[PDB]
Amino acid sequence: SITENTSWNKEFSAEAVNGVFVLCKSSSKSCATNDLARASKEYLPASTFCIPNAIIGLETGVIKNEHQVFKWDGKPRAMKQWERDLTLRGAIQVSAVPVFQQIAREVGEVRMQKYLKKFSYGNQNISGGIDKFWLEGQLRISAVNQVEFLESLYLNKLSASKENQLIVKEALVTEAAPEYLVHSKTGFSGVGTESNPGVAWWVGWVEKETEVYFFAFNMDIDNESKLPLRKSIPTKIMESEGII
Amino acid sequence: MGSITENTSWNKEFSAEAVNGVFVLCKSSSKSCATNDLARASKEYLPASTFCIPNAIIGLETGVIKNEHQVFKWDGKPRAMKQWERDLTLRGAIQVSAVPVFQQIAREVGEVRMQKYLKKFSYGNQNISGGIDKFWLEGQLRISAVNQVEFLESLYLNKLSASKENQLIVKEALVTEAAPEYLVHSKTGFSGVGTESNPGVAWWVGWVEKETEVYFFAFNMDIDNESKLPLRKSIPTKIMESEGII
Ligand SMILES: *C(=O)[C@@H](NC(=O)[C@H](N)c1ccccc1)[C@@H]1N[C@@H](C(=O)O)C(C)(C)S1
Ligand SMILES: *C(=O)[C@@H](NC(=O)[C@H](N)c1ccccc1)[C@@H]1N[C@@H](C(=O)O)C(C)(C)S1
Repeated sequence: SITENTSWNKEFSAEAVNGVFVLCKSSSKSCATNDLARASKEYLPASTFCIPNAIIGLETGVIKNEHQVFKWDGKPRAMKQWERDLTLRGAIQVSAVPVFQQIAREVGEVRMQKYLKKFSYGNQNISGGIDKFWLEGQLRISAVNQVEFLESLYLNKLSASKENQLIVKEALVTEAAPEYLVHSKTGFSGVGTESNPGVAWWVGWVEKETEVYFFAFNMDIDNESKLPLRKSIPTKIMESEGII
Repeated sequence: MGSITENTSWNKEFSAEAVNGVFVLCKSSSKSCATNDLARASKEYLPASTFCIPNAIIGLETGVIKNEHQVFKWDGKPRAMKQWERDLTLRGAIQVSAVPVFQQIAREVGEVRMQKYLKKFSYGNQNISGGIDKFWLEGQLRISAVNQVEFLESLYLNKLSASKENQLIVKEALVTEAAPEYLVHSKTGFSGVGTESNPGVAWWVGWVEKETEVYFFAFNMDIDNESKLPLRKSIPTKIMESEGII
């Protein structure tokens, strides 16, 4: 069940952004959103994919453990912040595509397909190349599906060891206050064009007091300068709901 | 750890605030440690609330605490601090130092088991006399800054005699600051103000994961006035900043 909250629209109008935000208290039974249609519309996950990719890496033993260091070979990578040795959290935090690309090759198509089917992860379409299907391929997932997936990870109810789920959850912490903890992950596919814009994501959950909130945001983006709105619009919405 | 080295330069921030105390900082890759004062680094003090860390691990491991999603329900009967009068998750109890919560956990663990696990953890003098529900607050239990960093390293590496899953549960509960380049896990403690002649102690212990390095730390200081309590974070923090760690 998803309900439309009219007042959340103000935040998108301000910035002239087309997107959606989905927010759920306690569980994904009752969610609220600014747009019913766009909530269940599926988009390329881009780097929000790090999350199932990491779980599957651990599960398959491609990632040996919590403390493994992904060594840089010294060959050029597409961003300078990727040009260094990285732990798992480091790689998640800076969206180190090359690291996740090598994890995906090692997992292979067959296991990758099996796990996204196990995880009900979006359209579960991994075609287009094993090291790029989440970046430019045909894989697609909605804000609503993201919240369900993160809810299952929160409850240790994904098909993976509780241990591997805990390791990933800790790698995902992005903000810690006495009153609450935020785990979240960004994604950005690219600019595309004006006639066909890329998509930008922010997804995660907030543990506050004894309560938990799951969120997922995306928006059309045709200019990298618009990128901060992927955090600032949903932060505004949560700040105004007293969640952060 | 494998080695320790005195660096008296760190006495700077202590003198500046008229404070007697110690900071112990170790680099996990090199296994080597530095401190402003070797002597005080080895001296043993009441853990106070830093003891929440083994207490929570022992609670999980004996099954007294069910899991991280366990809620510790407030009965409603007034408690010693307003922030304790609310339901609390494990993290919640750790974060505000909810004494009565850990007292109940200790009571259900019991003396025999508590004794056992402090032996496994090599936790300080392992002395739990004084009542199973206050030995860490007003009893005979003492631990040093050095012992504290060794115990943390073990927790970090999942080497304590407890399940990896239970160690992970507590490790997450301990996160107190997050940033893209580093994660801090830590826990404070404060025994009380004691006296000008017999001061109390305040602690800040923890670890920082930055790039591919991990730094373990333990701070303690004498305290005879609550006005000085924020020093237990501001001094170690200035030192880790000057070392480029946070
Ligand atoms: C995940 O979303 C990654 N994005 C991509 O791989 C895109 N192909 C890309 C877009 C822009 C620049 C480089 C690659 C990472 N996400 C971006 C972000 O979160 O801002 C990134 C720049 C860190 S790469
Ligand atoms: C852990 O350190 C706890 N401290 C105590 O229970 C002391 N016995 C105490 C000292 C002074 C006043 C009241 C109790 C908790 N941590 C303290 C703190 O961090 O300030 C506390 C006072 C919140 S209780």
